[PDB]
Amino acid sequence: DMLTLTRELTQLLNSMLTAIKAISSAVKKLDVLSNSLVINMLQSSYSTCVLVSEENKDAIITAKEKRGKYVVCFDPLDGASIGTIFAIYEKDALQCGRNIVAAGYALYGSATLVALSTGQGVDLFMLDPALGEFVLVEKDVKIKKKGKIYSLNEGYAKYFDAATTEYVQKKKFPEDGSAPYGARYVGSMVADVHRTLVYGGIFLYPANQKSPKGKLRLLYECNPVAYIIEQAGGLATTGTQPVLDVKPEAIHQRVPLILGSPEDVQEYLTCVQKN
Amino acid sequence: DMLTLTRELTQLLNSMLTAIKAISSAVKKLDVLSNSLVINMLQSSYSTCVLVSEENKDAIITAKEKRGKYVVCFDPLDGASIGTIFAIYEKDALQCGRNIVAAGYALYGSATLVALSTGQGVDLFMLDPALGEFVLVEKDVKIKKKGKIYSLNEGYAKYFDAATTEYVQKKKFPEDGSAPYGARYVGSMVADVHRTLVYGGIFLYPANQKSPKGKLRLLYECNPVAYIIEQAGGLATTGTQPVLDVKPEAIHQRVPLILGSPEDVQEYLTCVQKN
Amino acid sequence: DMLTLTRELTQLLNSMLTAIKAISSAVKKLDVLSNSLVINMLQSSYSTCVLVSEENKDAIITAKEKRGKYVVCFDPLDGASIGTIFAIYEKDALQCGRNIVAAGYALYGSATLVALSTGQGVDLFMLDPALGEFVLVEKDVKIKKKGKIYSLNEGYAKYFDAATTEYVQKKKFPEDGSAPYGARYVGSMVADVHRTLVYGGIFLYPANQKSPKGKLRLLYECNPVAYIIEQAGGLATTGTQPVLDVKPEAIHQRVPLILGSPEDVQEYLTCVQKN
Amino acid sequence: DMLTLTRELTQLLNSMLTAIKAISSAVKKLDVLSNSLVINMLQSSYSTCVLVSEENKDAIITAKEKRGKYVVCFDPLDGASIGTIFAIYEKDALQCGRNIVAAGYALYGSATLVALSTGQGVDLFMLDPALGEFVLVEKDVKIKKKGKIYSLNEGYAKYFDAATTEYVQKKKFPEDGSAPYGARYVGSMVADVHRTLVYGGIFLYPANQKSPKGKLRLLYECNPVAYIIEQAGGLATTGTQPVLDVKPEAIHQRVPLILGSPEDVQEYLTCVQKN
Ligand SMILES: O=P(O)(O)OC[C@H]1O[C@](O)(COP(=O)(O)O)[C@@H](O)[C@@H]1O
Ligand SMILES: O=P(O)(O)OC[C@H]1O[C@](O)(COP(=O)(O)O)[C@@H](O)[C@@H]1O
Ligand SMILES: O=P(O)(O)OC[C@H]1O[C@](O)(COP(=O)(O)O)[C@@H](O)[C@@H]1O
Ligand SMILES: O=P(O)(O)OC[C@H]1O[C@](O)(COP(=O)(O)O)[C@@H](O)[C@@H]1O
Repeated sequence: DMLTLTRELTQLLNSMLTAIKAISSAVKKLDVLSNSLVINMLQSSYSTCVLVSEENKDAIITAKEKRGKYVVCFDPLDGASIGTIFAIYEKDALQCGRNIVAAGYALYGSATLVALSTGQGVDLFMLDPALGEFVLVEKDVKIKKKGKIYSLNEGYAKYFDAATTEYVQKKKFPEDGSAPYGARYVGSMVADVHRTLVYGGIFLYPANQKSPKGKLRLLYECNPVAYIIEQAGGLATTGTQPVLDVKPEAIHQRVPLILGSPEDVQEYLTCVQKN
Repeated sequence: DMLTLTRELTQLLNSMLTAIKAISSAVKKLDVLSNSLVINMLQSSYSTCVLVSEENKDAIITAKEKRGKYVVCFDPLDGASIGTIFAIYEKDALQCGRNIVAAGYALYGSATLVALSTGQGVDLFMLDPALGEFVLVEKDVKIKKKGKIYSLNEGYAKYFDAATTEYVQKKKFPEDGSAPYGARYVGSMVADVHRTLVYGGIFLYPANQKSPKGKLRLLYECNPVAYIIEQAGGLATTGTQPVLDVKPEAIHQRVPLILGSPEDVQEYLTCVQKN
Repeated sequence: DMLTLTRELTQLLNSMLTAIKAISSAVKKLDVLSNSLVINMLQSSYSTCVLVSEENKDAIITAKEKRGKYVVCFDPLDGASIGTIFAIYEKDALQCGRNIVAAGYALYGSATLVALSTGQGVDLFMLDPALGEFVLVEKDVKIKKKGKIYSLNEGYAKYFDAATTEYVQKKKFPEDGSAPYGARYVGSMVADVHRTLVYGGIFLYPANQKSPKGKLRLLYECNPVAYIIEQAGGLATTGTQPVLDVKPEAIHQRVPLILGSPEDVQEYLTCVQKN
Repeated sequence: DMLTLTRELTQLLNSMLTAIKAISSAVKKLDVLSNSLVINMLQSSYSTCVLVSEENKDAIITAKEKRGKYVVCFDPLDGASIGTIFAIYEKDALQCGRNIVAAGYALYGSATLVALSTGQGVDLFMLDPALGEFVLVEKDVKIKKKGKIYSLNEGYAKYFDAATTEYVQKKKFPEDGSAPYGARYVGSMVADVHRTLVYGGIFLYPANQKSPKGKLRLLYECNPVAYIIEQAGGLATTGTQPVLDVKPEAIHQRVPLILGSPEDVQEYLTCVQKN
């Protein structure tokens, strides 16, 4: 019942974590609050030059007094089961996801949880609010090759393209005498993606008739989780190419998102190719 | 930035709340732990004679030393977004839901939340862990007449009966030029029911081919939430009769559960009648 | 086991309280940290023009962008049993204590406690960290007419003046067949003063040979607690005049402090007069 | 900003710690509450046969169902700055302190702190309430050879024996041109002893005219802290022999307590010998 504790890009990550700490205890003026917490704590790290936020139309240039080498694209507050999303890399904020040096998300649940990766796999952390610090609870998290959960808003079935319609059909009526997958959809991305990571399976927000480029945002929603998910041995596709290979044409560009267990995503891609 | 605090069946409810407090900070040996916490704190209130638990095969008779007039059926730990469910009333534990004097649930999220009702509407509470007490955050909660969210596991589509198949079809393809409903399904009952209460709409765990009597348990899952939901102006049906009117034929009896906004549930019932 | 919560100078006090909240969870770079927390949260209230801090040589003038009518003298971190002290009123910071509109202290113990007064008695509050707000636990706190505790550093006995020597002698060897007083001295002012308020008795940091003007600071140590203590029905003297009547001749001026139950302080004054 | 955690007598200590956890968040029916928390958690460890409590007249024999090899003498709640004290070893509870296998105290401050020793020095712990576990913050704590603080209730000066009178005189008026010691006396033993450990110096509750055997209790006040203090390189005497060498003649026997920096206690003993 007794324990011991053991401990510029590093600088940046500690500040993002501190903002996540702050955001956590504060959990729509809340959107505003959490937004400025990130902006300001990020701008005190002396390691940023350009920030991209889901809450600001244009990129936020760090004054040279406090300027450093990294670029941070974030969604300060996404969605209980609310989240924060970020990736570290105005032209400097339009890099494809493959240039990501670091990224992660926090999920504000019964406990505040952080998935983090700097290119050598994914680590899961838990905010110890008493200590005011993040505790490692799992190293190098790896996703199942194949799961049994599919996760999308089926209320858009009327707007689905053929591939999505087909893939969902295969999940409910496997033509191979196997059990249908279970369905789960919280409707908060961080929460659905995090379940997908630890339990396995697939999460989709594809293009549909009413959102032809999907809903979720490339720079600070899709690219970050795609990075996390791939570092855990999964896949993240738009349906036509890996999310991390999209070349951003605007900082609030949307893309389709399909990610998860690699064999599930590969099954989806098969449905797309064969139309 | 300053506040003032203001304050036998009552006895029973404080003990259930205390167990919920304990359960909350402890959040599969966890199932065992939470179970005994309820049993023992309930048996110290000197107000129970018969307990029914999701974790115990048979009813748990209170010794006469500590015996009182009420009967408690509970699910100590259901399912982040885990919950606890209870209703207050061995033959003494097989009453139909209409004899309920009190019931509620807790949802262990970013905050621990309790929906409670003693027959005069529903009150929402928040556990103040610092104070170690529950704070009123909303009185007489009322559900929307009609919502725009439907919530069920569609991975069972292959096992759905005709009415369910039909109703889900109507939600995606409204034949009235209205928008399709949105879908949400966390897969934890307390979490799905609680969303249904505050946002409106409908939650279904109907009978299907593989679970012909549904999955959820009458005494300490379905009856409790049916009570909460009706006290908030909603409906809770098995498809053929109000949940609270089922006459229990066994303490772990299952029933179908459809509940929520009354006009949504009434639409469902229409689909059942007309088959 | 259930509760309800009920709710420009007001603005200023909420910000001081917020800084006390922040200081509380952060509890010598700590001195620096707590200092800036007060300064900055006070300067965001748009209600200050001049701040005086124990940590800054000179007064801190609020820019006109954020300027308001009140002056705040504070000790951000005094001294477990650490505290924060403040009074609300550069010439504008050299007012005698009688111009005080509001003052108080926080004591960071097992719980964070605030004694507060705006001229109509003293109220005691407890920081509810979960709620992030201060809860009233006692209104109009009144001190005993006479106590049985005396509190000073007797390790300075060799430096005491005659009156102090005499008074301490009378406490140990009452010449009236009454019990000697008990002694208590934590060595943190907020902690010793707070005990004096709730239990009664007397607290002394008189002049001595090595500190001829006493040790404690008039503007943000002595004046504040003198205000609190008098609003609770006590006295606060330098030995020659009420603390709140001293005319400040410098912002870090020291004065002797004797305060507490009025009959105890009056006994002390008798010892001074008769030398 | 990220951390990793690393982990029958052992059994007993974890349960004592758990009770300290419980006691901590509950911080005179409080005396009663904390008492039963210790008794019951100690009796669930299956490692005790005889308990001695400050709150129970007679020793508390563990039923054989749950009987083990160790004996625990404790003060569940002593005295903010409240504490809990215990030593591990009815005849089985009257052993001299030298048979102690383990002992410690908790101090319930701004943080809950535990000093612990099992014969190989003293370790300091901090309760991490979030983790619900105790974190090591300092290993093998060692006390100063000599301090500059003396700590006793001088309101008993009229009842002091000659040695105490003399020693206190030497502290205020050093006959060697050295500074007088500072005085500190919180009046809660755990708090005064803990300050003595980390800052150095001496703490006294000697015999006086009105308490000829001192006030503090041998089995669960004096023996425990004497053990802690000696394991940190200090001394603990009654004035005539080491506390840990007293042979208990009753389970609520009192003894004088003088402890702290060894050279300070040795100075005191000199004053006793030479009368
Ligand atoms: O209700 P829908 O259409 O299923 O969309 C839910 C999605 O929208 C989101 O709330 C994101 O919206 P934003 O892009 O505005 O931040 C995600 O968290 C979630 O996956
Ligand atoms: O995965 P499914 O089949 O959708 O079922 C999920 C349901 O099962 C539950 O976990 C209840 O299961 P239990 O009856 O064993 O407690 C509910 O919380 C939830 O609504
Ligand atoms: O050790 P001493 O001389 O008794 O002084 C203790 C006093 O000094 C203080 O720590 C204040 O010191 P500062 O004036 O530097 O803030 C008080 O809290 C306390 O009453
Ligand atoms: O007021 P006094 O006479 O100085 O005594 C204070 C002492 O009494 C105590 O409160 C202990 O009393 P108990 O023996 O009844 O537990 C100690 O914590 C403290 O050191």
